Amino acid sequence: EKKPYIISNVGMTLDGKLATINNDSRISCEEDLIRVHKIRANVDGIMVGIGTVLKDDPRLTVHKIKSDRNPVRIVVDSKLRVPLNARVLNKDAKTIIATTEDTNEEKEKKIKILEDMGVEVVKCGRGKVDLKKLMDILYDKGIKSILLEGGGTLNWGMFKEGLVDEVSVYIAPKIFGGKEAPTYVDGEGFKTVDECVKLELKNFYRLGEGIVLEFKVKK
Ligand SMILES: NC(=O)c1ccc[n+]([C@@H]2O[C@H](COP(=O)([O-])OP(=O)(O)OC[C@H]3O[C@@H](n4cnc5c(N)ncnc54)[C@H](OP(=O)(O)O)[C@@H]3O)[C@@H](O)[C@H]2O)c1
Ligand SMILES: OC[C@H]1O[C@H](O[C@H]2[C@H](O)[C@@H](O)[C@H](OCCC3CCCCC3)O[C@@H]2CO)[C@H](O)[C@@H](O)[C@@H]1O
Repeated sequence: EKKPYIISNVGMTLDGKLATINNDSRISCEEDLIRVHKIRANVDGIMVGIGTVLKDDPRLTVHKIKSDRNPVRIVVDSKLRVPLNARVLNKDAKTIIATTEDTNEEKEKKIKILEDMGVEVVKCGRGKVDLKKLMDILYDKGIKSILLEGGGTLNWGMFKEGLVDEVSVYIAPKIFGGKEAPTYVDGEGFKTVDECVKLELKNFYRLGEGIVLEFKVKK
């Protein structure tokens, strides 16, 4: 054990938004979706936060590219708010819901239902999910590479703990605006430049009407 290699990918507007204030996220073009799916096809797991599941109900599977098998889907959900009918819980792939060790009668029942549906539930942390410990658990399961799709709040959590290895960002040629709109990285935020995350621009190229930037995280 140690922890998986983590790639953070996202599609954002020039002003760093992941969606409008009304959750409209038609940012990535077709070319970018193909690129993303190729990445999905090459990792052991895809990780996303409950916030994204609630707002977008994604499948998190390889569907617009030749697919053999799908990577494990991981959802960070502290209070187990994942809707019982969320697509991320369908049978297209294996799914793991990472929640906290906190408990109540209703939560335990929900866990039983999820397990009955073939969904695995991992308890890890108090108050909020302990990402570092979760990485150990996922590594022991054989998941050595994970595509982190976010969104904003989870990304903060991952970057704060320095668990991200590399970053790929697709920047769309548009501007959304909005102090309330979700950005690539939200959460608390670093107080000074000294403690912020450092990166190294490794590669970049246009894709469709936008551009892709690839960075390596300087740990
Ligand atoms: N354009 C893209 O590529 C892209 C990709 C992904 C998402 N998005 C967008 O991002 C938007 C906003 O997402 P969001 O920020 O509200 O949700 P999020 O970033 O996916 O985070 C969801 C939840 O994870 C939970 N969590 C549990 N433990 C955590 C920890 N240790 N660190 C951080 N989070 C933890 C938090 O709630 P609890 O404590 O209740 O569990 C948090 O609200 C979504 O609406 C979606 O449209 C865009
Ligand atoms: O564990 C999940 C369930 O939680 C509640 O069940 C109550 C249930 O409705 C309620 O009747 C029960 O208390 C029963 C009455 C007490 C009175 C004091 C002596 C012991 C028996 O307490 C349960 C919780 O411990 C909710 O009422 C249920 O809807 C929910 O499914």
